[PDB]
Amino acid sequence: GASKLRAVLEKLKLSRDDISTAAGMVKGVVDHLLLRLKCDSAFRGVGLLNTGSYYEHVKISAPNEFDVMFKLEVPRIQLEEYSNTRAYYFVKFKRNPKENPLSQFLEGEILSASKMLSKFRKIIKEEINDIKDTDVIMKRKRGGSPAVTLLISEKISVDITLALESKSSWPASTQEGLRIQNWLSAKVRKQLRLKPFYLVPKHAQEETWRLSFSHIEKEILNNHGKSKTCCENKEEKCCRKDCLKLMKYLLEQLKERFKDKKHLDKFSSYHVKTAFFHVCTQNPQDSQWDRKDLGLCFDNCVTYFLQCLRTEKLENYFIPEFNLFSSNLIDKRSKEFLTKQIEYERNNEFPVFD
Ligand SMILES: Cn1nc(-c2ccc(F)cc2)cc1C(=O)O
Ligand SMILES: [Zn+2]
Repeated sequence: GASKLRAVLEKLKLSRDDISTAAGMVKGVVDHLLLRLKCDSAFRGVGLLNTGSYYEHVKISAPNEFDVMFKLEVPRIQLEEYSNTRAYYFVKFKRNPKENPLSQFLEGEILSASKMLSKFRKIIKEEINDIKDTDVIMKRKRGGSPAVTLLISEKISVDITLALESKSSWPASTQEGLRIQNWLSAKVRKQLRLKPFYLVPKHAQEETWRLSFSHIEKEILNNHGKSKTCCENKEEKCCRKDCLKLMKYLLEQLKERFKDKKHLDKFSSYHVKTAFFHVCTQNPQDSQWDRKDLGLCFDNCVTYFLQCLRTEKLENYFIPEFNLFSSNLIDKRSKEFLTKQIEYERNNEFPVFD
């Protein structure tokens, strides 16, 4: 029951905690990019999102794949929702010193993502060659975010996303989102909602940006209990983080198994992570997440995610009217394929964790 799950969580811990020079190679490459980008008119205010975090792993089993975010403070930003999408926006400016650092990317009153990504990719291309230390090659694929993919030596890949940062109130599409009031409290919601938000270049091909709150997600996960003391007693933690890891590895393993088929290509840890936050709101009490009940708690997540694929509904945790499971985003057959693969996993004591 929880035996296989515990063994899985223990191997994942050991693979994550093991000694590697990977993060060292990555830190040096990034610090180098940042110092080059800073002596440029457009990117003088560029910085790492979380200062101290380079080893940010989206994949729970990939210790050689890194995900880094470079944020750029955009003061006096004006947002205009694109085509009732709730999550995609045009970036405009209120403007007084109109010859602003980003004026070079303006296509009318509109901030071009394409023009900003071009300049950014170019400066990064210029710094990659100038490196005499390690073997770094700039892999380019169709995608606004991650803007860049670097490959340091073998297996060490780094995804770089450029993100605009806004320190203004969150867009109206978020007003009913982050329903943590009965779990984390109403005062925690007000405090997180006073924090900045990020816009990443992304299409739903227009010059649009997608809202990003992964820094709020990171804060929640490190202070996730109804009680302020949750997991401070290491002998009696809750199994919240474990259930999330297991949901991520389940999907990772199913994607690896069916990589030749194209059916699971559109699913990502983001879908499984969002579903897990919806189960947190559903089950707000720390007693609903006992370390002893790992198996049952994991089943609660599996069943809820399964309900989501079947009903074709998975709301974005921050933007309630953004449906991650819409038929225009992911077609029914792909969803039915995932439901079938997950149902087989549950009914065969998750063979993907063998
Ligand atoms: C599949 N997906 N959707 C998002 C998303 C992010 C912000 C939004 F407002 C809406 C959607 C991120 C991912 C991912 O990481 O795959
Ligand atoms: Zn806890």
